[PDB]
This record gives sequence, structure tokens and C-alpha cells, in this order.
Amino acid sequence: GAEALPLYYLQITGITSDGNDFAWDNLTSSQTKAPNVLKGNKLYVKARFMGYTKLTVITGKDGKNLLYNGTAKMFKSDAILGQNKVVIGWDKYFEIPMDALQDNSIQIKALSSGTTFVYSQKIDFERE
Repeated sequence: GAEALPLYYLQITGITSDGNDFAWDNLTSSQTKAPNVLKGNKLYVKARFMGYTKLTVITGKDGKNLLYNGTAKMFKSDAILGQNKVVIGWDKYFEIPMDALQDNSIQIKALSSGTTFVYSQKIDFERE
């Protein structure tokens, strides 16, 4: 246990949709709102998880884990390096429906350690 430290940083980091030319729009370092109105319904986050997790949660409107509900899945998992080939984290991609969300924003939360659940920010957006 050295480079499998718990999740120490969670942030939405990039966002796009299928309708937005896959324009990943590098989010400001503490952004609270969208770059633009994301066209479409296939919402694509590219969120930075610095530290080990496989316990992602997204509560949706209904108040249940959407990634165990039906629509949202992780479907792509690259790697990231902290220069010295150190595995600082992996960019866990997700396929969220905009439609199933509680409000016009996206948010992720994940298990850091014990029962700490890092909440990402909220990123409010427009629907076409």
C-alpha cells in the first residue's frame, strides 16, 4: 500500500455531451457552472480521481445509485501519471443521462476512506 492511497481529490474536471462536438471544455479549477449549454442527453464527464476507489455513487433524482440503476455506466478507464511514472489516479469516464438527474446539474461522490464520501462540486448546466 503506497500508490493505492485512498481517494484524496475528486473534481468533475471536464464535461461534454454527444451534441456538443465532444468539446471536453477544461473546467476551471473550482468551477461551479457549465462552460456552455450541453446539447443532447448523453452526458460525458471526464473526472479526476486522485487515489484508489471503485465505489462511485451518483444519487440521481430518485435518490439511488444510478451506476447500479440502469443508464449510467463507467465504460472507459485510462491512466494518469504524476511525472515520475507514479500512478496518481485514473480518469474514470461516465455515460450519464442528463434526463435522470435531480436538477440541471451533475455531481459525483466516491468513497475516500472509512466512510468519508468525497462530494465533488456541483456543475449547473443548460439543456439545449
